[PDB]
Amino acid sequence: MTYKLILNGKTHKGELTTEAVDAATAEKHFKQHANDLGVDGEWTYDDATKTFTVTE
Ligand SMILES: [Mg+2]
Repeated sequence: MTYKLILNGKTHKGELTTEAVDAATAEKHFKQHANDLGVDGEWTYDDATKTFTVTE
């Protein structure tokens, strides 16, 4: 399924998507992307919209 990440960081803003079998797997994909960008914040997940948010 397609999951989304809302980047709501100090310098990085925007949204990324990933393809994943489940929410836990998507979270791993998004953590890798976030780490790549140096984004380091508070994570939440909403299953109704399959959307993660990371806020710095
Ligand atoms: Mg499970």
